[PDB]
Amino acid sequence: HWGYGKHNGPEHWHKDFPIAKGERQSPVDIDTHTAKYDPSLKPLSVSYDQATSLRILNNGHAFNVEFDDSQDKAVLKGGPLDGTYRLIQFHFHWGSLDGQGSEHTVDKKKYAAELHLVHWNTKYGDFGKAVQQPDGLAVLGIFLKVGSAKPGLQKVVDVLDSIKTKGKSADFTNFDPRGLLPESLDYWTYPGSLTTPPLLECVTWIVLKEPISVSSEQVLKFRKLNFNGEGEPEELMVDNWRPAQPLKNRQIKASFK
Ligand SMILES: NS(=O)(=O)c1cc2ccccc2s1
Ligand SMILES: NS(=O)(=O)c1cc2ccccc2s1
Ligand SMILES: [Zn+2]
Repeated sequence: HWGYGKHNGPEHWHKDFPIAKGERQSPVDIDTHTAKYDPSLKPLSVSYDQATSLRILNNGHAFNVEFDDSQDKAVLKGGPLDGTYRLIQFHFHWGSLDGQGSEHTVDKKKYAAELHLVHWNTKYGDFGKAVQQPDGLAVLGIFLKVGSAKPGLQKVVDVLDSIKTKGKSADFTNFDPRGLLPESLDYWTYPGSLTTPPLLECVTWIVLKEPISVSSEQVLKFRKLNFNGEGEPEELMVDNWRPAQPLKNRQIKASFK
């Protein structure tokens, strides 16, 4: 299977997932000078008032906080999007060190981690059908920098010792993902892909300009998770990010001047 090790990391993924070398791969470097302000972009609409978290899962590559997406209860709209996208899960990517971990970069700067809120276009009925479409998904990306704690993150960090290893899950109800957002919803957007296999080219990326602040202690607890299963040689879950991919003349658009 693919992963983030020496032998099965991002430079290997093309051998089983040839779209790895495609025309709309993610993540990318965001060259802030080349991204054009688009005054036709709308404010993003994040409506998470009724979000229903269910469970947290260590899938062997990250942890996913899963949501009940059987009704329109946590949706993203507006911004560059046509239509309504339902939140299905969020997860992060992070580094072994604070100097690396994010997947998108900004003028080649790497943040310590990046949060992805994954949503699917309700016109396609469910997530598995949406990932077959070029406008199937909208992923809201938020950078994390190390500084002051994010109080809304702490319930996620507190549960991680219960899902240390691959395949472990834990009930995770009543979690409010609004506590993970920054103040501003200014963003960049471009067309791209899932950043892990199967690397499908189905995502409208919406990357917020303003990072959130998490504490050193918060991110250290992410780095105590394991890629391995219980009873297996410990391999710390660190450096589960794909590096920036060729932009291939796509345009990155800014919502702000
Ligand atoms: N990264 S991958 O192309 O999916 C992959 C599968 C795989 C299996 C055994 C050893 C290395 C790799 S690399
Ligand atoms: N990292 S991501 O592009 O947000 C992502 C979401 C996602 C969902 C199902 C399977 C693979 C991936 S990879
Ligand atoms: Zn991701």
